[PDB]
Amino acid sequence: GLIYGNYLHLEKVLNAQELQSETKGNKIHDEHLFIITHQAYELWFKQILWELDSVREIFQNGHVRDERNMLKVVSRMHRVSVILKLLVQQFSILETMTALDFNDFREYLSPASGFQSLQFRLLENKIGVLQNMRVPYNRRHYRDNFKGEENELLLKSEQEKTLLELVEAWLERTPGLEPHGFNFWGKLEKNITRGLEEEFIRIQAKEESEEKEEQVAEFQKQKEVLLSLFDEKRHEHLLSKGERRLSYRALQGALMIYFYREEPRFQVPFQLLTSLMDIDSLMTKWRYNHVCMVHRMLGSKAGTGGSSGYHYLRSTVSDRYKVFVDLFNLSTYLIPRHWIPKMNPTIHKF
Amino acid sequence: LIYGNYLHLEKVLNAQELQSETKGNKIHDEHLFIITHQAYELWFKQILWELDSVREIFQNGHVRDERNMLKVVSRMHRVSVILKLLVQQFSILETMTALDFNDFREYLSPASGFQSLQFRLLENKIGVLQNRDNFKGEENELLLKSEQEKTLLELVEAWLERTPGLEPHGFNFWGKLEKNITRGLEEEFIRFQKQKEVLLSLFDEKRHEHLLSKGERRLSYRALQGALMIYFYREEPRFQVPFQLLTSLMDIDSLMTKWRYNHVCMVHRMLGSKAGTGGSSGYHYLRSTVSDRYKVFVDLFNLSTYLIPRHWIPKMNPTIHKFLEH
Amino acid sequence: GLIYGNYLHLEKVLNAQELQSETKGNKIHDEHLFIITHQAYELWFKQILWELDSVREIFQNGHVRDERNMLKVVSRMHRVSVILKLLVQQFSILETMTALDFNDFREYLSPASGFQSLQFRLLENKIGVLQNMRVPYNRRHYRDNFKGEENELLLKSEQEKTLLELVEAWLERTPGLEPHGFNFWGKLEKNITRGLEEEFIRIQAEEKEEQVAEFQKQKEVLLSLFDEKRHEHLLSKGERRLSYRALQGALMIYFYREEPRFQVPFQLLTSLMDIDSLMTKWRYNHVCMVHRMLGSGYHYLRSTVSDRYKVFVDLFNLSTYLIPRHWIPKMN
Amino acid sequence: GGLIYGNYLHLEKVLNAQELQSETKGNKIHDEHLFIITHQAYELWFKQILWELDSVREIFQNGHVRDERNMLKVVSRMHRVSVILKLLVQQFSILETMTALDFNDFREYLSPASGFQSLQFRLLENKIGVLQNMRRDNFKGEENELLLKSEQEKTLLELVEAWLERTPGLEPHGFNFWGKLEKNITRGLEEEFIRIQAKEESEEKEEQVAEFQKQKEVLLSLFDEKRHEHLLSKGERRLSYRALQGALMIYFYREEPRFQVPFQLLTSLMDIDSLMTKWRYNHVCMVHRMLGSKAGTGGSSGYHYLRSTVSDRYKVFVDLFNLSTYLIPRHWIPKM
Ligand code: HEM
Ligand code: HEM
Ligand code: HEM
Ligand code: HEM
Ligand SMILES: N[C@@H](CC(=O)c1ccccc1NC=O)C(=O)O
Ligand SMILES: N[C@@H](CC(=O)c1ccccc1NC=O)C(=O)O
Ligand SMILES: N[C@@H](Cc1c[nH]c2ccccc12)C(=O)O
Ligand SMILES: N[C@@H](Cc1c[nH]c2ccccc12)C(=O)O
Ligand SMILES: N[C@@H](Cc1c[nH]c2ccccc12)C(=O)O
Ligand SMILES: N[C@@H](Cc1c[nH]c2ccccc12)C(=O)O
Ligand SMILES: N[C@@H](Cc1c[nH]c2ccccc12)C(=O)O
Ligand SMILES: N[C@@H](Cc1c[nH]c2ccccc12)C(=O)O
Repeated sequence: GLIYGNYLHLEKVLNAQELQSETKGNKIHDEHLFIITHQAYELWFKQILWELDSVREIFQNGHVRDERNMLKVVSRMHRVSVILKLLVQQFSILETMTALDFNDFREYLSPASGFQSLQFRLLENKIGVLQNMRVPYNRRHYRDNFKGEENELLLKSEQEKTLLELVEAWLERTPGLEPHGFNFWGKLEKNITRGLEEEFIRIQAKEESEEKEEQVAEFQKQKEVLLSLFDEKRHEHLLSKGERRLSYRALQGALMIYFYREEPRFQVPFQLLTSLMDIDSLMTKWRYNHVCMVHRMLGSKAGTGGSSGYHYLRSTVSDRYKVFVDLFNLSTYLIPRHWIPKMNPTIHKF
Repeated sequence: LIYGNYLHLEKVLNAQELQSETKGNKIHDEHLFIITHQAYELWFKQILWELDSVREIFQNGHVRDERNMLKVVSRMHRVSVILKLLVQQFSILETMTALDFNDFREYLSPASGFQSLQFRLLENKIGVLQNRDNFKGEENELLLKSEQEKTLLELVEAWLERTPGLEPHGFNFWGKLEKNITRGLEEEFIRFQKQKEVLLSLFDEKRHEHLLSKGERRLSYRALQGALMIYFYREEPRFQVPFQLLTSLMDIDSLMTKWRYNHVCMVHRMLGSKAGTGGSSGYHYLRSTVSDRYKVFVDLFNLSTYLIPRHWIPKMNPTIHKFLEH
Repeated sequence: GLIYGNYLHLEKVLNAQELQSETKGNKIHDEHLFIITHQAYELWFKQILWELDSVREIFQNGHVRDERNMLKVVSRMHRVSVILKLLVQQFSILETMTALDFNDFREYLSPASGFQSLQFRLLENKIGVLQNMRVPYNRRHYRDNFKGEENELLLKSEQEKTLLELVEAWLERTPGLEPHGFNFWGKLEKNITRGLEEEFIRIQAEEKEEQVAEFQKQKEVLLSLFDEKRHEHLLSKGERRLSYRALQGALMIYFYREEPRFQVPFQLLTSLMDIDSLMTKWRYNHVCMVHRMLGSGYHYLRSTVSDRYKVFVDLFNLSTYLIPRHWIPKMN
Repeated sequence: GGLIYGNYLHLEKVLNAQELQSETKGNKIHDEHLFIITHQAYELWFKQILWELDSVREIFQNGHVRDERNMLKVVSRMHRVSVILKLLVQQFSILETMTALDFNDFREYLSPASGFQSLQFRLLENKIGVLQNMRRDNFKGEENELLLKSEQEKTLLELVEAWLERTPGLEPHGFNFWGKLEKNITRGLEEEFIRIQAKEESEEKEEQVAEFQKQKEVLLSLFDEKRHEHLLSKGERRLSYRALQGALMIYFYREEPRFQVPFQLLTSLMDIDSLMTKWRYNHVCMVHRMLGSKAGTGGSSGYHYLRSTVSDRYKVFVDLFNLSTYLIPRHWIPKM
């Protein structure tokens, strides 16, 4: 029958290690580590892509409408974050390479670099990084590197529906947003307004003091910020500046899911939202762990790929790269439990 | 002798007071929040204990007897193993949702991490330079002392200045290097001006001194030479464990920073753009602590800038080769 | 106004470090590491017990009947396993202590040992480690050397309903089992009998002779599932823990995990197995460290790393009865 | 005409190596992809470990280890190996996100392949120094050849052993470590006994007498070479008597500059034994959850077989662990 090595196509996987330093005369030992590490990173990128595309597809073909599929969705998104955790740890292996030893074979790498990784870009795009999110240096050089089939795939990963878009769509349909029905946004606006009013009255009742004038201008801030939730115009504007990415209505669904997460239909949807955030944090921690290491390897030296090196990479560690940055920023609009619109028997049984 | 007593659990496990409970309605997750901070502080105390012992080994002259290097490197390596665990330990508090956090957050004000003594002592003792309003009494004293007593950076500095091979009438490392790099650049020409400007700027002692004042550089010129010496000649028996040490010093900076960052990533989910109870902008202020401003041993990182081809490095004659044996 | 140090009762937490080597006249540096390491473990044991008891109570008081509470239940159990992961990794810190240095203060410890950790014992008990299944130490019972208040506390933790019993009871009410309802078990036996017969008929059509014994073993194993007396017997030998009906609920939740009412239940079951693996991995890392430090004792430890201490063995063993997807009784 | 990332790493090979048997045989099962990637990633890291380990064997085999400027390279690489194994132990957490139920949906397509047929895992076991008694029909052709070479060539065990046998300080007319250690331990015991002969008759004194006699037998058994030879023949010890002395010398005097890095080396070798068994163990915990008591595709009983690989039988460097049986109070260590 079938055999381990053949099953895993190790004729390919373990015959894929060519040390350029060797190829050009003086074999440097640690180059082998350098090569295996990147390869393992790339096997796992492939796997993440496999999970990610499968989940995207579940949204794109409508299967997500059937809630029996949510366990699968969340399991696979959570798997993506478990893999990234491993990927963030994996840097510790390459760190057993001194900059001194790296330097003995680095010259045989130029002009290649990780910038040319097709899979990393597919992953960035499929999650939903937009070109106008990318660092100046990055949004005019990332795609200018690939051709033929590879260019085709990069193109498709920007042209096809991203995780962000697909989640946005499904978030807009979140039960309870319907004005006819539960009218979440209206109640919420009502309760926050009533809530802030009571608060102001409590503060005014206070014995005129140093601490009081503090509470007032502090209250005025919280009122300014909370009420601005309901300013759809401010949202379009923030959208246009790219400080925000989700539609206004999707954002309402997300917050619906936050406040009412313990309702049975919202439990797994809430886990999904948590996973999306986790994936963003891990993606950024990857970038950040990447930066720390490149610093020790290159110092101030420019990259083999022609970027500034340590300084360019440090600018990718930034919320401009957080695809689901909104999901984090909903914590700005957290209110006291009591203000959350109460839930009646019939929308509970729903 | 009994486990509980030995460990003084009568104290350790009776130190958990949920404010939410003290003010009427106990919120479950406050307990997690308390336990996590306590574990962190226990580990801060342990790091302080390793760190002070290493500082003392430099300051009392024992680091001069090289048989103590195994002790030094191990203890420094231990600090980094603890920090590594401390970085991972945020994963526990991340099982608290922002919502649930938001249920007891009100009872915390105005306490915050800003008032953690040990974290401050740790930063000063390593050597973060100031260029405290939260502390007073015996705590304000300790803090002053930790700013005033010699830091890990100063002690390591002194020691690095005494590195074998730097003396000009001896192996004269620094003079040869300048000769070799210069021939090397010239040779390459006949076979650039950017790295040439960059390489040669290493030999500008006064440029160095300038950046020292602005603190964009941190080690003395001499200490910098010693570090470079240990990097290049790291396989020489006397340089092996010292080189491990330099590596650890850099390990500790990355871990410190990874800590600040993991902290930031979690505070971002907890607060969004809410101000911190301690009065910082929150997310944004902590974001600014993730910069080489706080990287005490930047120089060791930045020495990677000046790496050269092996051939250029001043070959070591048997005089000094033998000098560098145990 | 509230201050960090006071809030955290740091006046206690950070004043709880007495090096016995120092108290006896020669401070040995690494005893500090030894003391801090244990205090952190115990701090996390207290947290685990805190989560663990709130969850037992959610079960014991009936709240778990309201399925809105499952997210909270599963989050806390998952959180227990996240702490346990850190605790497993935490041995790496103590592994920076050499056996030679450990040897310089070991004498000052005696007769204290980990055997005396009140919290480690409460944890074992509250999850559901059975006493009559405990490997005896020094020909005696784990509770013997505890006394007074602590002894009572352990008694209570032995007698009070454990996680295992609480989950068991909830598993017995799993929707689907009822004979006059979806009749899960009845249908399962029928579908397994049909599957096997179809399987047998195909094999008729040396490498053939393998499948025959291979089938015969599987036939015997699968059909043994519907033998309740064999179950009851293995129960009493402590080789199974869950009642027969509870088992049915667990297999119900495995097979139909994607059904929305079963999604978070399935996560919980997975968490319970997680907690079992993490406890065992904790005991193993312990063992591996002792070996290097010290060279019963190390023997008793190595003997705890076994399915004797695996409170939810039944959940692992269900994997034995996995069947092809299309044998699973369909849902109307 | 320009080195490119994908060419350099030959991803034309690495990322075209994923063929789901379930897909090949008519119904694709999503999670098989994970099973495959997980295994390929382990094998890339096995290859990397082989690479490090062979280079270190060669520094011993060709004598470069005699020149102590190379010890930093030796320890760094051995340490690198345990860093890789730490990651490989952690990597199970990824496969653990596959439920047994989903695994069950494609398991049938794997028979009769198994990890028993992992060439590299066996090469690894062998080059470290796992003995064939302390335990390959699954192999053929060139692979079977490599396997045999890995059995006959010097293992890291034998190479480390020879080097231990040359540890400075052992020589009888020199520092005479062994003779001094035996003399000092004998005096130390005699004295401590006298101290016990002083104590007033009690149940306590009797417990110290009984304790003493137990220590005394263990410590003095160290200077019994014939006992060591017997145990060696049973395979309960692996190192020669002299290598044993050399390791103890390095333990006791580890802070002496010439012994600092060697000490680090001995620690790494123990690390690597520890991590291998942790690997074997996390593998066991996972396989349990997938199979229960079902027999493996490779033909073993599965969960139950793998459990028996988790034992100091497979610890190549047991002697290094067990030397801590013979720790003595610092006063007794012969001075310099
Ligand atoms: C010695 C180790 C490493 C060095 C010196 C290094 C250096 C760099 C540099 C300088 C860049 C910026 C582009 C350039 O100027 O070349 C870069 C980008 C990149 N590298 Fe690395 N790297 C290392 C390890 C790795 C590893 C292990 C991976 C794993 C796949 C990786 C993947 C990437 C990716 C995906 C980018 C583009 C990231 C972005 O644009 O946001 N690198 N690297
Ligand atoms: C939900 C969890 C946490 C939140 C929301 C949080 C939030 C914050 C914020 C906003 C600050 C800036 C000071 C302020 O404005 O109050 C801060 C500082 C700080 N926090 Fe936390 N924190 C959390 C957990 C922790 C933990 C577990 C520790 C462990 C000891 C910690 C230690 C510190 C330290 C040492 C500082 C001073 C940081 C510096 O000066 O660089 N925090 N934290
Ligand atoms: C140098 C490290 C350690 C050594 C040498 C050691 C040694 C031992 C030994 C020999 C026993 C068996 C009972 C006895 O002979 O007294 C034991 C039991 C135990 N130790 Fe450790 N231990 C170490 C670290 C730790 C740590 C860090 C913890 C964390 C709380 C711990 C907790 C325990 C527990 C809970 C038991 C009882 C285990 C059971 O009954 O299954 N130990 N230890
Ligand atoms: C669902 C996951 C897995 C299952 C069910 C499983 C099952 C088994 C079983 C039953 C055996 C014993 C031989 C047999 O009867 O087949 C075995 C051996 C082995 N497997 Fe796994 N395995 C899994 C994952 C892995 C992974 C990820 C690796 C990494 C390369 C691996 C590598 C090995 C190796 C090297 C052996 C030989 C071990 C020895 O004999 O000491 N397995 N496996
Ligand atoms: N600064 C935090 C408050 C906080 O997290 C905290 C409160 C009391 C004791 C420790 C805390 N954590 C500090 O980093 C906040 O404003 O959310
Ligand atoms: N049986 C142990 C006792 C011990 O290690 C110990 C003593 C005090 C506190 C914790 C300890 N370790 C427990 O596992 C020994 O003989 O080393
Ligand atoms: N599943 C349904 C309803 C829905 C949309 N978004 C949701 C979020 C949570 C719960 C249910 C939903 C749909 O896709 O249209
Ligand atoms: N960009 C790296 C070189 C590099 C890192 N990873 C790579 C992978 C393949 C080729 C080159 C690289 C540098 O400038 O030093
Ligand atoms: N240990 C000696 C010599 C020394 C100083 N700095 C060093 C750095 C590396 C090696 C040796 C040294 C001393 O402290 O004076
Ligand atoms: N919630 C109901 C039904 C129930 C029991 N066990 C379950 C397991 C999974 C799903 C639902 C249930 C109860 O507590 O009785
Ligand atoms: N390096 C020398 C001396 C030596 C042998 N074993 C050692 C152990 C520790 C220190 C030195 C040695 C050799 O290999 O022959
Ligand atoms: N041995 C496993 C199957 C398996 C695990 N890992 C593999 C790698 C390749 C082929 C088969 C396998 C079983 O009995 O279920």
